[PDB]
Amino acid sequence: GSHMMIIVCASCDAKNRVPEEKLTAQPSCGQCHQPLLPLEPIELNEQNFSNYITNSDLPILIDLWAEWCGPCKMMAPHFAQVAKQNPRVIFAKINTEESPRLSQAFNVRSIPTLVLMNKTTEVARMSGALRAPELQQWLDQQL
Ligand SMILES: [Zn+2]
Ligand SMILES: [Zn+2]
Repeated sequence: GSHMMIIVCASCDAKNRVPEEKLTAQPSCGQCHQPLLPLEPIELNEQNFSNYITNSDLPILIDLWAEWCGPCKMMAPHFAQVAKQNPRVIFAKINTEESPRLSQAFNVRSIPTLVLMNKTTEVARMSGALRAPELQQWLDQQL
């Protein structure tokens, strides 16, 4: 076998079977041709979340945020920078106002809250803004 890894497309929901050795090449979805591994934060919402989290093989670090949240805006560039540094981790964002049932299901209090998921299980979480080096260190400690 080709060490197939299930990479979900957040845009059309397709469960792409991607050879492990091809992940570094950042391929596009076989159905809709959107990027599968942009090394940028992807948008999850109530209409793509369950399919994405349930079927993904790679860990997913989720930033629960809102547009009016100052600490979220402080964190956003650091979250995007760390996303570029971890090609085998999906970085995702959930807007708590757009997706209130997801925010409630994650038991969010203050934002930003980051939740690390792996194969449907919550591995770890943290809250509050962090700079990129500290965020990378936290991620490495959990994985
Ligand atoms: Zn392998
Ligand atoms: Zn697609």
